[PDB]
Amino acid sequence: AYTLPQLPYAYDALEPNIDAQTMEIHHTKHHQTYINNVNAALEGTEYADLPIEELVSKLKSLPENLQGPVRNNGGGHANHSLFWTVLSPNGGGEPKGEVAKAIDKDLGGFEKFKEAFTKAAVSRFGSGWAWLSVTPDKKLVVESTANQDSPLFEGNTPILGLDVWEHAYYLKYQNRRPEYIGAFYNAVNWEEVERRYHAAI
Amino acid sequence: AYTLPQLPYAYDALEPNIDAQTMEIHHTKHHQTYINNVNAALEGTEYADLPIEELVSKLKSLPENLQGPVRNNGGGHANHSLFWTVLSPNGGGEPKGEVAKAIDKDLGGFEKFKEAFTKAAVSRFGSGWAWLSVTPDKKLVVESTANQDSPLFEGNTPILGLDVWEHAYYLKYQNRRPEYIGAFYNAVNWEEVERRYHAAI
Ligand SMILES: [Mn+2]
Ligand SMILES: [Mn+2]
Repeated sequence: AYTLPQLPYAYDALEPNIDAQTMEIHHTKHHQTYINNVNAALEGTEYADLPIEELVSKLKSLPENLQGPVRNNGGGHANHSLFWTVLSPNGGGEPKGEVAKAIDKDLGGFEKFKEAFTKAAVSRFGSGWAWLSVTPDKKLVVESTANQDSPLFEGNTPILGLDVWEHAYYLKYQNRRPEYIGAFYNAVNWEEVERRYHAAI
Repeated sequence: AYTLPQLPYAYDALEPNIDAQTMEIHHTKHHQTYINNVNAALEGTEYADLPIEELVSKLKSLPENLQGPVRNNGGGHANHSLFWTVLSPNGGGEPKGEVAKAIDKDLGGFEKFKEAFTKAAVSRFGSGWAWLSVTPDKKLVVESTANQDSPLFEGNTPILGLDVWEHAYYLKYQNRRPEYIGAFYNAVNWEEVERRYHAAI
C-alpha cells in the first residue's frame, strides 16, 4: 500500500547539478515502477502493511517466492525515498553537528569520507548505490551495494546514499560519472543527513 | 594490445532504431574505456597477447588480481565487439540458413525465440545483456548475464546479444527498455548471426 512520495522541491530545483528532465523521469517513471512492482507482489499477503524499511530489513526471513520482488522493488522504493530527501537546492558544503563529529571520529574527517565515498561510487561496476551507513555497533561505514540492494537487510541503517545507476546521470553527464559524483556533493542536504543520523542512534 | 574495432557502418546507420549520438558515445567512450582498462591490467602479464574471446573463456583460470579486471573490462570488450557486428542498417526480418533451423528445433520457432529473448532482456534487473548462445552440446539457449559477464566463461558461445545497460538506450528511450528491445529486432544482422552460428557449429 506504498505510494509515491512527493519531492521536497521542484523537479528543476537541483539545477545545474541534476537536470530537470532526469529528476522528473527518475521520480514519475523509475520510482513509481518499483512501488507498483512491490505492491503487486505484496497484495493479499501478511506483509502488505509494513513500513518499507522494516520489510527490506526482514528480506531473508520472507518466503522464497517474495524475496526476489522485495529485494529489487522494495529495495528500489526504500533507496529512492531516502535519495530524494538527502538532496536540496540549498545543499552542499560540509556536515555539522553530530554527523560532523561522527565523521571525524569514525572515518577520519570529511576529506577522508569524501575520498572513500567517491571511491565506492566510482568502483561500483554496473548499477548500484554508494552509502554512508550506521552499523549495529553505532558506527559509520562507507559501502556500496549492487542494483537496489540496501544495507538495511545487512543490519545497517543508511543515512546518505548516491544513486549510480546510469539513469540517474546519463541524460546530463553520459559516461562521466565522476563529474556527476562531484555535482552530488554540491546538493547534499546535510541537515537531512543529520536528522537521519540522530534517528539511527 | 587490443584496439577499438571500427564499426561496419556509420554512426547514424542504425536510425531510427539506435540514435547516432549514442552509437558514437557507446563506441568511442564506453567501449574504448573497457579496452583501455583491460590493456592496463594485462600489461606485463603472460596473457597480454591472446584473442579477447579466448582470454574471457579462461577467466576462472586467471590469477586473482586479474579476474576482476578481465571479467568486467575484458567482458566489456568482447561483448561490445560482438554487438557492433550483429547490427546492420539493413537488418531485421527473420533468420535463415542453419540458425533458422536450429531456432525451430531447439527454441520452438522464431516467434518463440523472440518471446524468450524479450523476456530475458526485460527481466534483467540492473545492468546486463540478453543472449542467444550455443551450448557445449551444440544447442541454442536464450540467456541473460549481469554487468559485462559473458557466456564465454561458462562454456557457451554467444552468437547474438543485446546490451541492456542503460547507457545503450537512455538518450533516446530513457526508461522505455521494452521499446528499445522491439527496435533492436529491426536492426539485427541475421547474416552475421548465421556466420557466428556456423563457426560455433
Ligand atoms: Mn534510480
Ligand atoms: Mn554497452
